[PDB]
Amino acid sequence: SEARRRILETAWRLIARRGYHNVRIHDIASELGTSNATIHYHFPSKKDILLEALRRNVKLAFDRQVAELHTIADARERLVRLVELQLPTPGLLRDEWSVWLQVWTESTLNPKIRDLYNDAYDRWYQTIAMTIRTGQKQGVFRDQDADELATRLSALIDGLGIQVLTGKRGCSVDHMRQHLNDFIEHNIVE
Amino acid sequence: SEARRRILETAWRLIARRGYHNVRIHDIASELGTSNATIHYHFPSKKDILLEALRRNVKLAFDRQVAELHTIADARERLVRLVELQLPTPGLLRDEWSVWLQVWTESTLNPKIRDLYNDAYDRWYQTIAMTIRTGQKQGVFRDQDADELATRLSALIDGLGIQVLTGKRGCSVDHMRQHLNDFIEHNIVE
Repeated sequence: SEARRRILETAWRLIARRGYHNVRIHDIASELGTSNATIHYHFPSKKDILLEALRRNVKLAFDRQVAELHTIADARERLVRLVELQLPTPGLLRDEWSVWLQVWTESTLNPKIRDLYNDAYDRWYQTIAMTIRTGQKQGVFRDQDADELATRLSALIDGLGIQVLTGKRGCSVDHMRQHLNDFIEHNIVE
Repeated sequence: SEARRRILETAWRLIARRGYHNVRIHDIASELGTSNATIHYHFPSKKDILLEALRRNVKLAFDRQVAELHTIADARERLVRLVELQLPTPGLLRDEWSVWLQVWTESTLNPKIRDLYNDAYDRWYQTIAMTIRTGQKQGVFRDQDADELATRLSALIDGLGIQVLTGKRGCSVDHMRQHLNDFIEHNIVE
């Protein structure tokens, strides 16, 4: 598992930085100083690498979310932190977003990627919805449809993130953060 | 120009349906019954094809927008139609969205794609902003910052579109349309 884990982490990183289609098995092998045969021993097709790259993305976001949110008692504080955790900050999070971008494209083509992207997205979506429901029960959020609110907030997160990743003039992680906090403050908080 | 136009249209379509990286020069050549040499005569590198694919996308959206919006006197009616024109309906528009998705990914890597995507996006963004300003002057829209409103609406459009393209369970062009009209009615209309 030691070697498998390293191969996965390396491939994920290369995907994130160079792009799935520009990454060769040889590039993965070279990066770790191993043979192509060995990369195949663990991942029989290149597609299996993209699949596991998505699986890692799912794992990263959920582990992070568990660790940082369960303890927040206040729903407003919890929702703001949930959003912060999704900002495409330099390093890992920007890398996760590059992989999600690539998954969105592949999903318009490949059923398995699509199914899996849809599994994660619903898990992501339900966390937002539940947090919104928790705040409404707590009386700190307005009583609008939580699923509609969750659809709008997840869509906005995705749209703003694209603008950050692609460099829209004036668009930074910090302007994204400010826009999303404004949305929460003015459209969700009571 | 006859042949160049056909090569471009064909490549754009293949990109849209199969994905840029899965499209070979040979696939373009085969589709038109021509040689690979001839495809290169018009597009010396595969990257030039993706560039022209983006250029076409820009051209498609602006021609469409000009033709359908200049005549709408009412800003609300105009804004709703602007949105309708961006829905990923089956056929051309879905194809345009597949190309935009691919551009977003490539833009996180390639400066020229990025610059050009940023040119178009700002042109797209300004049309929305101006329409919002036109409605505010007309007194039919609320007086909030038009750029903030335009950033939020363009981001939402992008986020919802991804959900339609990737098949989020329950998410159709028609649910996108309804969500965006709700946003306009409740957050922009006075």
